[PDB]
Amino acid sequence: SPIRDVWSTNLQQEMNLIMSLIERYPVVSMDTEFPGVVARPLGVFKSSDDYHYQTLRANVDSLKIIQIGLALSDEEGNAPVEACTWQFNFTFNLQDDMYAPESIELLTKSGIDFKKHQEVGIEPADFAELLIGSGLVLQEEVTWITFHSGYDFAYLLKAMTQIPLPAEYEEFYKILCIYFPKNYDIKYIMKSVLNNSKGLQDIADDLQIHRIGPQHQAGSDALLTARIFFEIRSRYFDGSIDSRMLNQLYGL
Ligand SMILES: [Mg+2]
Ligand SMILES: [Mn+2]
Repeated sequence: SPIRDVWSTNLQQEMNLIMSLIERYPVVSMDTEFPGVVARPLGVFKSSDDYHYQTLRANVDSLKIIQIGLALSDEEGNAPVEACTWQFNFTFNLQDDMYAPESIELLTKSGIDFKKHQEVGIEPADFAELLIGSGLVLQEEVTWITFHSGYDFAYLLKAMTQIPLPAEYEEFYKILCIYFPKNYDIKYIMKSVLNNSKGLQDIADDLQIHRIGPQHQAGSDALLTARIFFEIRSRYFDGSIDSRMLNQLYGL
């Protein structure tokens, strides 16, 4: 299987395998899945970036993460033969937890098993602790890759710090750059730079990238993200991503 699914029962084993690989495959692609958006930040804000930060901060703080996908690559885009992508399935309770009914239905139709998440779902606290020690974060050897990544990284900071997210955005970014000193936001590149508005799969399609796995699942999406990035890096940047785009976050 190209996607290695991770639950509370094999978390430890799976992280070990990733720690064994991270030095040879130091480009980490990520996607997340949460229970949608359930509320908007009231009032008027310092800017539009500040409206966005508070929308994100409000949502991350209160809504539990459901899946995180991590796809490893080396500096020229090769996946480990061991796994194209990992999919960490976190703990989640349908009657007890908060969420948009629509997101849940979408996820269910997407292949999710909310029964198994309630049972053997992973605790974000445990995963985050392993992540901090993994060599994936806090290391500039490792590049992180994501699509629209305030949310992806907020959910991470959330679990690693174990405290509520920063009040002002400029702090959120200071911390971000601590744990992920070297990262590319694909949305920022496709949009802010190449003036392409299209979303992940649309971009995936115009490039004819074969999707491995179901849509709307973190593992398969993180993989798609990886492949998109490398296709983009060769097609339009001739092999080298302009590093003026390093650490640039779309909409912040
Ligand atoms: Mg997604
Ligand atoms: Mn995403």
